[PDB]
Amino acid sequence: SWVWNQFFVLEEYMGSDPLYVGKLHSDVDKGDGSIKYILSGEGASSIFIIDENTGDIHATKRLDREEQAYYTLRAQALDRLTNKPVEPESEFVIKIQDINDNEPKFLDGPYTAGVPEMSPVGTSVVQVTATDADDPTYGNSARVVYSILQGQPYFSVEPKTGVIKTALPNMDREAKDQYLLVIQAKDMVGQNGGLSGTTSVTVTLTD
Amino acid sequence: SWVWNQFFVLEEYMGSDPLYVGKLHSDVDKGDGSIKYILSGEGASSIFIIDENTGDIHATKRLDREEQAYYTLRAQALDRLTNKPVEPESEFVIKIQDINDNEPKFLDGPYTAGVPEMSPVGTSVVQVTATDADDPTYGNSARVVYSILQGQPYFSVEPKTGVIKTALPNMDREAKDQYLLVIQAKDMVGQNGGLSGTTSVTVTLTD
Ligand SMILES: [Ca+2]
Ligand SMILES: [Ca+2]
Ligand SMILES: [Ca+2]
Ligand SMILES: [Ca+2]
Ligand SMILES: [Ca+2]
Ligand SMILES: [Ca+2]
Repeated sequence: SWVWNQFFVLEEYMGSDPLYVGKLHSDVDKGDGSIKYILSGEGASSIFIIDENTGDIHATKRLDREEQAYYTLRAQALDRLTNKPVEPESEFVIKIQDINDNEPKFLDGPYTAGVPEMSPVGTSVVQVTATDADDPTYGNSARVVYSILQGQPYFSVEPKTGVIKTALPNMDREAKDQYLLVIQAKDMVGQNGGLSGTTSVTVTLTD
Repeated sequence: SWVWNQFFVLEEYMGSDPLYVGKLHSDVDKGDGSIKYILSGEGASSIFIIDENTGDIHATKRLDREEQAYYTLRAQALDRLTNKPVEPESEFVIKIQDINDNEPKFLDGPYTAGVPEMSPVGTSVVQVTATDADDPTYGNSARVVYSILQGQPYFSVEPKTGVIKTALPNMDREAKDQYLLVIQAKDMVGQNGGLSGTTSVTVTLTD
């Protein structure tokens, strides 16, 4: 079945005029005001208000998707005289639409890892993980690309997975036993304008 | 029935970023990308574009409610592999929301009229009419109030109907047999921020 019972409103609005969310409407409504539209549920009468005559919903404050990403409300349509329902009460969702306002963050960083000296090229060393609190299903605001800022050509990193691998054969611990890498994670899939985060990786060569 | 299959776009958007309209979704969609969402109908694949994977719809150009107020489209959900439907098609509407961007106009102006001299106060002279291309069905963007800018105290105008009337008694043709009035029509029922238009009325005193 098609799912239609959802509205959205953009997060982090800084204007003074309340944002318009949408309109509750019964097709029984003849435009004569005899139906009263009533809002209940999450944020109802506080964050979200309704005009009982027109069904228009507004949001009354700046909203943060990363605080709560959506709200589940209920809609009623009552006859003004009798207060009896003209429609069955229905749930509906108000979705908080994402903007890219969070940087990728390496929450478990910094990293340390060991790898045997003289490992073959392509040996996995460690997987680093940047988390991006934005919406991974809308645009690229939470779609991250990994890169090595400092550490090429000795190591490589898989751009989508954050797995660091050895890149040079025949590393000698006697010559150099430790490497200090800087890894970047950048959203908007690394495109210009993306937000970024970084972490350090200390790689020790083990015998 | 509750009406949930209606999206909205505010007219006359001048930003470079395409305006987000909303999201199509079938509850057959398991989030694995096996469904393709497609649009057809008014504005499809030109004015309105869709991300086939996510169902997200954007508007690609500035729209004018006074050019077209509504777009009726069809949603389909297709199997990505076979291109065959996994839902019955469903109609939906994109409503273009009004802004007050048209001023009242006296398209049949200016006016000429006669009224007998020595008439009772409140004698009808002529009815002027301003039209306003904005949306009359809600709000005051096309609801006008009439006023006389030049021509008081000799004449008055009914603020809602535009009927111009004599205001002074014992008007004497021999003393003065022609008056030139300037009439204003202002939308937002004459409130501050309303747009305005004017016309003139040449009134002759008769027997
Ligand atoms: Ca936020
Ligand atoms: Ca982000
Ligand atoms: Ca966000
Ligand atoms: Ca317009
Ligand atoms: Ca207007
Ligand atoms: Ca308009």
